[PDB]
Amino acid sequence: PVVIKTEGPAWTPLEPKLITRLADTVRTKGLRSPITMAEVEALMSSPLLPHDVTNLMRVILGPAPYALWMDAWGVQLQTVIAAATRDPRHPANGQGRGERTNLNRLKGLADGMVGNPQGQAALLRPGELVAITASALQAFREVARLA
Ligand SMILES: [Mg+2]
Repeated sequence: PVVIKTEGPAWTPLEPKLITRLADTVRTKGLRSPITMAEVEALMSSPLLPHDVTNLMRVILGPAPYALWMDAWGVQLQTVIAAATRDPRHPANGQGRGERTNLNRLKGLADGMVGNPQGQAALLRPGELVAITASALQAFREVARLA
């Protein structure tokens, strides 16, 4: 998640305990359990960075489900990109001419974001995190749907 500090946007990791806790919930209750779904939604109630979502899912999901989540997330992000491309006023876009979002940014792969949650927090816009988070969540639901 991101919190606005004095110097600006800063990265704050999701509590390790809640992540472990959810991993247990997923393992004990299953992906299609209202308990799991509720807990995942709760953990994803605060806008997350690419770094947050991928590591969250990698940990709470098995290798196969995680591979499925990654494909689902890619599809979801692409739908966001298609919408942000068609509508300049899309919230994922910045107000400025050179501020349209792209798939690299949403995946945290753009210049200065690669493997760096601090850089992602400093570079991604609030609207991009919203899309990244909603996309990750929908991808989770898809994985649970196909479970
Ligand atoms: Mg794949």
